Amino acid sequence: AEKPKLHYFNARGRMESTRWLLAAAGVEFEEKFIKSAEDLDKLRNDGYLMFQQVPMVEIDGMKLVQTRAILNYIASKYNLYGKDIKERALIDMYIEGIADLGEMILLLPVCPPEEKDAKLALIKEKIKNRYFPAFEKVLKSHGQDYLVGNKLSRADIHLVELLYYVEELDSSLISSFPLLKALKTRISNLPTVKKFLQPGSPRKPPMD
Amino acid sequence: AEKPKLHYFNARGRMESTRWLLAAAGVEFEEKFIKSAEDLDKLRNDGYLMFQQVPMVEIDGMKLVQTRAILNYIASKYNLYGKDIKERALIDMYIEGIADLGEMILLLPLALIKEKIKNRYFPAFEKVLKSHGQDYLVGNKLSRADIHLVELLYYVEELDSSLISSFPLLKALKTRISNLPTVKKFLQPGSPRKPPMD
Repeated sequence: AEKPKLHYFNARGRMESTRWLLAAAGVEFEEKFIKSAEDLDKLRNDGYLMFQQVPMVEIDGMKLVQTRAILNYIASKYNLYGKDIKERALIDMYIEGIADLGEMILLLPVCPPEEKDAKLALIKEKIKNRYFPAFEKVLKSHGQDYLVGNKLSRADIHLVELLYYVEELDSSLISSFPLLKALKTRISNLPTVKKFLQPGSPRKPPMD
Repeated sequence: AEKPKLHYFNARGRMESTRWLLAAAGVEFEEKFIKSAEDLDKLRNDGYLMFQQVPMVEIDGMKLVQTRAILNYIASKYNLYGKDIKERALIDMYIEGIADLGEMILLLPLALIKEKIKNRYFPAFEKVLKSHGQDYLVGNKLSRADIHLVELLYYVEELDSSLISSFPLLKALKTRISNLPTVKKFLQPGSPRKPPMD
């Protein structure tokens, strides 16, 4: 059960959703920071990156690249991917909706400054009219504690992670969604997650 | 015993990789084409799209959206996703590199695009075939990675026919998959396969 090793920069970027899932499942890990174009060159030049890029994760004797491959393997290994291929399809539809919204928030600060005001405007519109309504409807339809199978899964974790970034954006956006508000609370109080949210954890700060 | 129903435009777009995978697996399906903005308004008001967008596929009692959710279900049902958890990780790594390179090409409607091909993606898949010398990418058995890579090989071609020239094992994988009976039927005229944009 040796430790998985995360290779990335000292930032949120494309490694942060992997930090959140390993911690919620209670696994302990080490990180390898990248601080220069020289270290990035020795990984590459040493044959560690199949497509010459990070993120990279060493686990169970492998060297994986691509965020979605890293996340799907961990979720299976720790039983966080539902019980059968029909549960996985519901889970897959929900989390890809969440990654579509996350990616726009993620690239927002690299947009052209002359294009910045309209892109932001467009992202709260979708949050309000498309994505937040869709997930409140899911929880209302069955009235249960979790999004799928009445049991904790990766979908609850990736959703709650996104709710925090939205709050940093505009804390009024979640108001009219009381079922979402309460999920955020119940998940943030699980022992493994409450720790990861406490000061001193491997959680990383905004991309100042 | 009802067949899968695919809802999209009459074009390649974001439904074509799904067209390839079901045909390769021998599955007959139906298509309902979107041919006017009002067609798409009725799909929304009747409540068939969880996030108000297509593609959407009806299958085994459910309505699925998001291309990656749709493809993962189909690949597991017809045993084209590996035999265990580690075979699945090599397959996900390969096909998301492929979905990366294909995304750039799809939105194209380049020098950069041509450099990455010749120096990043094609040398990486030639290395994989050379490492074990077998006729398929993973587990010595036909998988979704083989189908998605060959579809891409056909698009890269339309762009520039000399890009593949220095990659002998890729040319040969292209030849053998195309000769599979389900796949050769799909490349023949009269199939659901779609033409390039014009």
